[PDB]
Amino acid sequence: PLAHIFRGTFVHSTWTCPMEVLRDHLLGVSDSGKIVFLEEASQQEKLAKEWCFKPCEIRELSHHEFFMPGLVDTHIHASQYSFAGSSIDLPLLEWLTKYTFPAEHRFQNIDFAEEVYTRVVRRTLKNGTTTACYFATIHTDSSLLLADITDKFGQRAFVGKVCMDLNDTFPEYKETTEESIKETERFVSEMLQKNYSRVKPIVTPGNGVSETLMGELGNIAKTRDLHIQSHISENRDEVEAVKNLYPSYKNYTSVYDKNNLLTNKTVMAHGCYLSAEELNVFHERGASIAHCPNSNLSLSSGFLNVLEVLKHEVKIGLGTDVAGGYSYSMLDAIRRAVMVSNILLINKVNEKSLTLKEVFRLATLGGSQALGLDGEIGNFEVGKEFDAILINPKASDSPIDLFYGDFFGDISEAVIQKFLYLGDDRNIEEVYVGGKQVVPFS
Amino acid sequence: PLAHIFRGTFVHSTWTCPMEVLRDHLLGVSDSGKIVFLEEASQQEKLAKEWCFKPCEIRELSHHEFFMPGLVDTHIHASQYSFAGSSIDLPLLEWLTKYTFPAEHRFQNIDFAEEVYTRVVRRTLKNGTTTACYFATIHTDSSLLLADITDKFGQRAFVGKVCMDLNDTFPEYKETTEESIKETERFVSEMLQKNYSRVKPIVTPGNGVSETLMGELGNIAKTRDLHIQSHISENRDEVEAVKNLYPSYKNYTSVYDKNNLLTNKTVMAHGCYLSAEELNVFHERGASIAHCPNSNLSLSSGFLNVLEVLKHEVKIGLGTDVAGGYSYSMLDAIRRAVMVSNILLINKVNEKSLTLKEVFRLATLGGSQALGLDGEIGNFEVGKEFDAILINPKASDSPIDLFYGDFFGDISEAVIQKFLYLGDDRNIEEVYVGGKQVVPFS
Ligand SMILES: [Zn+2]
Ligand SMILES: [Zn+2]
Repeated sequence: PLAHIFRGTFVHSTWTCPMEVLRDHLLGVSDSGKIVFLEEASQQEKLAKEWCFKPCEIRELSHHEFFMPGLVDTHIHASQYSFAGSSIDLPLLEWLTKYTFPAEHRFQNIDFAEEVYTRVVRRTLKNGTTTACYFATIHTDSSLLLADITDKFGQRAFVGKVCMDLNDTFPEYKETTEESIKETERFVSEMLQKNYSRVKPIVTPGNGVSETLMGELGNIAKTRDLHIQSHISENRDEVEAVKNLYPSYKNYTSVYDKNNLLTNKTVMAHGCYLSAEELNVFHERGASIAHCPNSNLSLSSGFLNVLEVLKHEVKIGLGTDVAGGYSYSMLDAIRRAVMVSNILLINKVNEKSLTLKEVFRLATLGGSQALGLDGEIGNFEVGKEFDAILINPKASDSPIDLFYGDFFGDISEAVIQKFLYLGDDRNIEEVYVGGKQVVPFS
Repeated sequence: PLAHIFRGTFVHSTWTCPMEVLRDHLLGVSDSGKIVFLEEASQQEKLAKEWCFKPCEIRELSHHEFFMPGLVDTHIHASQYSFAGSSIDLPLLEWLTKYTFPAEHRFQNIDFAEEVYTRVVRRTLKNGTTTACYFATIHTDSSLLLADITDKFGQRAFVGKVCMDLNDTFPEYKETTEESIKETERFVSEMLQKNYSRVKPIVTPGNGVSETLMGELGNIAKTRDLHIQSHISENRDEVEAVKNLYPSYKNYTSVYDKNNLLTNKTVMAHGCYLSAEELNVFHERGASIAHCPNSNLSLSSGFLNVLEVLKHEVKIGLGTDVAGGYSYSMLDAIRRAVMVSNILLINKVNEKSLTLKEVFRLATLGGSQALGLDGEIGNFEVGKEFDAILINPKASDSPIDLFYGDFFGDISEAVIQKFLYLGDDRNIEEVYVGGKQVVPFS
């Protein structure tokens, strides 16, 4: 017995088609949350037989509505949500000392953690982020709370307790090398002990990690076969800082790679100043990049050249990087990635820029690949889990104005782009993770 | 007999202070719609005597609300709103051929015009744009319809019938030189004849303007003492195309200057490729620039160096440039202007970037000056018109989540920025133009 059968239009990406619009198709969802069939509505009779459903069980979408896959945020600091949107007109250092560290440090209080984490999980779900790869804080128990919160709301997630044994600017926010190693093993073990269906722990070296701790986190990830998340070559100062602290290493990428932290389950945020040779290394190891356009521009870090990454066959997703990037919305990330690629065209760095459709793919299929999840989610193939968002361009109080020509013909050039460019949570009517409807909230 | 007395927080700009926050102040508005007084709420007793009102005529704003000035869009094509947000992933000339020109051409149909024009005026108003400087089409009667629509809704505006006697790229959309002059004289005349309180005609040379039409449009502006608006130095190809079509002249700027189209009532959009010598002329003439950041990026045009424009003491505001820029929101224009300044910092063109507060000044007081309306609007100086927007960060379904700390102390570094970076029409509770409440709509 299928949990759902939907009739209408479906918009997703494949590896040979940035955006595929499937009009008047039927889509079935098994009791276990999987995509069971997807075919033109003409095949209704044959399917009603093959799958033993009656026509009255079909939910007919409005011709104005369309489904698309859940958005995949490959990099976001859940613990930075409370001041996201505040002044960034401040040297990075002061930003860290005034906002970031005091905020994250406050997560020793379980009630502050509960407040913020509940809020950021709700907020990102209602904006269509079905999968989120979160940075939390150095606090094991609070980070465990985040995981518990994402599972309660039904969001797919990686949750990473942060690790740092270096912090000159805010000495109170950090661990001893030994405390960090121990608390990471505890965090991972207590996560796993929970038997969560769609939340997993991830090894998360923070900004300020000694070489001994680096090697030890490497070891943890290796012996437990864990995902890894970190920041890499975000800005010129951070690049110089790592050359000084690790002078024996040829580059930032080598610091991670030689310490067991650059693996085929590794995602690395930013990458603005990676070299071509470093991208080759990423390819070989099967490590991914999380493109964080808003943050890179908002904090004047630099420009990730997404075309070069693509040329090098490096896995790549989009991220939000709350709060470095001020917006919690992957729609904003799509818009900003498009613009960053435009910037490199104007500057004659590249010969072309990325299409909205290409960035739509990165925000969904691309992100899921970067997280090693493209076998389960990312587009509407058969067997994958139903992670999807129902878009109504014409919803109550829509920020979109629609005119004759928006709803017929090549809609992939009209209403669909009007949503990506101008839509917001008002257009996101329903959200599904693993076939279960998670928005509207219960 | 005062029209409104408001008690609460006021946020605006002055020429000495990018953002001034006036907490728990009192503001009076006359029946003529002028700001009669603005003072600390302790002065309530004196002011009530001074201005003969009882204290129950005072409206107390919520503690989570503040007024700021209306936003001033110094450049927008109302006639392009119907396709705003559709594909821009094609060469510029194809975009013009496929989208821009067919859409404007359609404005021969007065119902289509009414439809589109009604929608954009309503949309911009509900997003806090209290003053808009519109491009319409070459059609005189339809442009007059726009003016009448702004007047109906209460939006302060300039309306420009477009003038082009040249169009190789889309020949169905153009005028004869002679027709363009006569129909411009008629547009100006028929609009003035309306006796509009708040809308004025603006001489609008389009892209596709002969030298003969150029000098004649100048004459019309000079003898009629009219405002002028055009595009200048938007992209590298346009700069070059101008070298060819006008080999006589030194540059893009002289072309206009020598034809009486560079005056102390002139606004010029984009200016991405204006030299320093050209900015000096702008200064001497008192000509303004409309910075259109979303457009410059969306169309991969270039970057306006706003820091250099200001150094040359050229008047400058922000524009949305629908549909070149896909967003109708001046909030988006603020966000994009900040990011363009960051790009120049990142590339080391500039040693610093603009602050949100500086860009907020541009969006209001700066834009009002570019339009020559800074004596009547733009901030909360006594005697100005009450063009204002009531902001509620905690509105129903608010895109912003607030946390303890957001609404006290230096809020100019907190909620105010959160609204500016993350807010939308849901937070804009009421809009006032000339002291008249124009939003919510009757
Ligand atoms: Zn980050
Ligand atoms: Zn324009």
